Amino acid sequence: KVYGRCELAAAMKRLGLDNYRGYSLGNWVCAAKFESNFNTHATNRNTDGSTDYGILQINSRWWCNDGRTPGSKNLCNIPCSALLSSDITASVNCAKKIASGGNGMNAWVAWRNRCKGTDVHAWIRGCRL
Repeated sequence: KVYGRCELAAAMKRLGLDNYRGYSLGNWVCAAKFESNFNTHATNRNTDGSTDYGILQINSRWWCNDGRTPGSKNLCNIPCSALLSSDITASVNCAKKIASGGNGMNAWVAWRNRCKGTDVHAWIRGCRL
């Protein structure tokens, strides 16, 4: 799914991902952009064998179970494929769980590198929020 800026933003809004842990929506939208160019079905494989899933490219070594990762866990208690869908609630509910752990949204290297310290409103400017 190729979500629009305002489409995706509207979704992320109703799923209460605004000020979630005191982070404005544009933070989420931007992170989705630079992490998976809004493609709810992107997957980037990694060195240790781990694979990143969905909208907010959530990794299999600790957040999901794909049953292919010769390593560790599943803190989000959800099978990876659940994250690869047009309905980003699985990814957005799991996301809430990652952001609850100290680093907050620092986990999203792409957020951090291109969105911590930017005009985030910039991404929700124009929408029917």
